[PDB]
Amino acid sequence: MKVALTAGHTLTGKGTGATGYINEGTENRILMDLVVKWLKKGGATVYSGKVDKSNNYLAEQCQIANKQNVDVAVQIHFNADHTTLDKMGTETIYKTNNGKVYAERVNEKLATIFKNRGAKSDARGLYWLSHTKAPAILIEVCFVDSKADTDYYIRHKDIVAKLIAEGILNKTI
Amino acid sequence: MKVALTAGHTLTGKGTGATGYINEGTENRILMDLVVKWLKKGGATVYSGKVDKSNNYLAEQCQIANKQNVDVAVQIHFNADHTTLDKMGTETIYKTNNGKVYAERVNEKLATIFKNRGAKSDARGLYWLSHTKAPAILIEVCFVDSKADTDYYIRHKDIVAKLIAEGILNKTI
Ligand SMILES: [Zn+2]
Ligand SMILES: [Zn+2]
Repeated sequence: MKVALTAGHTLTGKGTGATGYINEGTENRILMDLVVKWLKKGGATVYSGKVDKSNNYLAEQCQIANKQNVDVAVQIHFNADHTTLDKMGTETIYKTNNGKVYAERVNEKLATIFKNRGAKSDARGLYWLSHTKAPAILIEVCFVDSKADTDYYIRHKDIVAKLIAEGILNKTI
Repeated sequence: MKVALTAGHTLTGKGTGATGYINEGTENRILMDLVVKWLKKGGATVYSGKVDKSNNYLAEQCQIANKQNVDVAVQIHFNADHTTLDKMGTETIYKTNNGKVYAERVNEKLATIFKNRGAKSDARGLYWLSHTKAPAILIEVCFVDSKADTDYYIRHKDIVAKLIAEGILNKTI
C-alpha cells in the first residue's frame, strides 16, 4: 500500500504545537520516523515529510501528500486540554467516509494502549482533512498534558508506532 | 542553569576547520551566537567565547569554560567527509557519563532535523572533553559537505540553535 505521512506543526512562527510532559512538535517528528520504519516492515511504500518554518505550512503539508498518488494520507499530532494525572487517551480524526475506514482501524489499535476516545468526525474544518487528494486522517496519539498518557508513551514509542502502522495496513506486522 | 559555550576552531594558523557548502569556523561562530540567544530566552545564564588565533587555542578554549562554574560546557563544530548530495547528519560527542546526559538530549533534538548518527563516546582524546571542569559535550551539528544537510541548515539556522538550546536545558523554549 502507498502511505503519505506528515508530522503536524511547525517548529517556529505560525503553526507551533502544544507542550506539557512532552513537546508535540518534537514527538510528532520522532514518532513519524518510527512509523515510517514499521510501515516499511509491513511492506508499504511511504512518502513522509514535515514543514518546520513557513507561513504557508498547511498547504505545504498537503503538497507532501498530493505530490504522488497514495492510498491514505496521515498526519501525526498529540492532544492537549488540561494538565492531569488521569489517562485522557487517543482519538483519530477524519472528515469523510473514505478516511473513517482508516481512522476506525488506527483508533482500535491505539485503544489497546491508551484510553479510547474513538474515531471522530472533524468538528473544526481542519485544512489537512479537506485539502488532500487521498483519504486523510489526523491521529491525536495521546495528550501531552496527561501524566498517565505520557508515562506510557515515553516508554513505549516503538509500540505506539507499530500499532499505528498495523492499523494503517490492516494487518499484523 | 549555567552554560559555557565555545565555537570550535581558530580562523588562521593552527586549528582551522573544514569547508564545503559552508565554512565550519564561520558557522561555528554564527550558530554560537544564535544558541546564546535561545539559551537566554530559556532562562539560562550563558558564558561564551571563541579563540581566533593562538597556538595555545585548545587550552584557551577550556579556560573560557573553566573561568566560572557552569553546569555544562558545549563546543560547536561541523563534520566533514566527502562532497555529496545525500544526507549525512548529526552527532554529539561526550567522554564521560556526566556529559552523556546532555549529549543524548541534544542528539535527540537534532535528529528531528538531521540524519541521526547518535551520541557517541570519544575515542580520539579530544582535549575539550578532558580539560573542562564542568560536564562537557562537542556537537557535530551536520556535515559541511552534504548538500542535503547544509540545504536545511542554511535555511533554518535559528531552528538549529533553538533545538540545541532545548536539548541543553531539557525544556521547550
Ligand atoms: Zn496538534
Ligand atoms: Zn571541527
